[PDB]
Amino acid sequence: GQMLADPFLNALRKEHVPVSIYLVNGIKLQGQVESFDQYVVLLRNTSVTQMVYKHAISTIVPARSVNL
Amino acid sequence: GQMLADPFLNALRKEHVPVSIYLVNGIKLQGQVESFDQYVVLLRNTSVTQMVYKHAISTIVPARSVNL
Amino acid sequence: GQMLADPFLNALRKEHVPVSIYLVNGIKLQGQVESFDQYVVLLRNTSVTQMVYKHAISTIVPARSVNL
Amino acid sequence: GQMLADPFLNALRKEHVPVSIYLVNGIKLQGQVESFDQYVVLLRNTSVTQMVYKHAISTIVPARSVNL
Amino acid sequence: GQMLADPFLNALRKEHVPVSIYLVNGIKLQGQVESFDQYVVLLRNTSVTQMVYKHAISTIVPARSVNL
Amino acid sequence: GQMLADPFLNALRKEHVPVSIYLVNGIKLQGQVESFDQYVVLLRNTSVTQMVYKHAISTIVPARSVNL
Repeated sequence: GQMLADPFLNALRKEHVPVSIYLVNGIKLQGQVESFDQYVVLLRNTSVTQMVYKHAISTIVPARSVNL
Repeated sequence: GQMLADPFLNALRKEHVPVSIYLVNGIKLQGQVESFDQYVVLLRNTSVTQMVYKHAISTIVPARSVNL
Repeated sequence: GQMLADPFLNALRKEHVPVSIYLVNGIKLQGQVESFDQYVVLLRNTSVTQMVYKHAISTIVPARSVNL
Repeated sequence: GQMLADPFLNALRKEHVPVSIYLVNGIKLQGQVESFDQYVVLLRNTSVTQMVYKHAISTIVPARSVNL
Repeated sequence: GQMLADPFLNALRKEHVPVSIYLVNGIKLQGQVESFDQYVVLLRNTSVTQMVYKHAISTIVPARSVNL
Repeated sequence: GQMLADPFLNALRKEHVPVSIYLVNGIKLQGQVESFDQYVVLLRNTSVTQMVYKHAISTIVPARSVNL
């Protein structure tokens, strides 16, 4: 397929679906997808919005499926 | 050879073959290949469809060979 | 979205917000974002300014959110 | 040198030389090189043909040298 | 910012400042920056000059800050 | 600097200098640099010539410095 990663993150962002982001070092982050660009995902939890590099993400697991 | 990765994922997707996706952090994911694009594989199990970055995949092991 | 990583690092740099930079090897660095370019972030603490490769950064966690 | 990786994998493929493929997570795969493209190696053992991403391969060790 | 990584390594090289280079596998190298190019840093210690791939470097920590 | 990685590997290859190649998974390989291309280094020891992906190499340590 073509051009699927952005619709997936946009659906999560617009529907406010909580996610778990598993990083290549074994860190698991949880929060809301606030925004993203070519390189990063901005992930907000109750404390702060942090900047996650896509190159370090292995998988993004939503709390429920988003229908693209 | 040339242009083999997409036929392999497409065969898995169309034939509904279960896979194991081994990630660079040692996580093993199991499910169905729902879709893919240049950067990601959408992997569905009984809970959710998650977005897996190809850069984090080491190997994809089908439950049976697909014949391309 | 588009062109978000540079506004985020610039806000941190200009507002002097302390950060934690988590690296893919499990090192956590703390300090101030002094500068950055296409490839690196220069991170200053009380000892020195060190050069961090973006490819090795998983997430940058500010002490407080920056509003872009 | 120039253009050596494809002759090496092609020699292994055509001569049916068993290989060990060491991945960046510490997995060692064994089998035959069935095919490859810009991004992947298809590796067959007695069970299945699996798709290995080149980005995850550290070294490919043949059972004997191939003479290119 | 723009074009900062080369001035940083050049300052270290010209001023003979000792560095610690932390690699993604957890190796820490120490020595002098002898030279660098698009892909590598040549790092000299009392034994030898070794070739370090930038893709494997997480952070370069000078013994003192260099002023660019 | 510019265009240093190839002169370094070529000097090792032509002078038959033994090397240690440290990989991102912690494997250390030893042998002779037989050849290289844009993506790989062919490393020969007494058993076989193996194909090492540059993306997986952290540092190459010669038994003695090569003078470029």
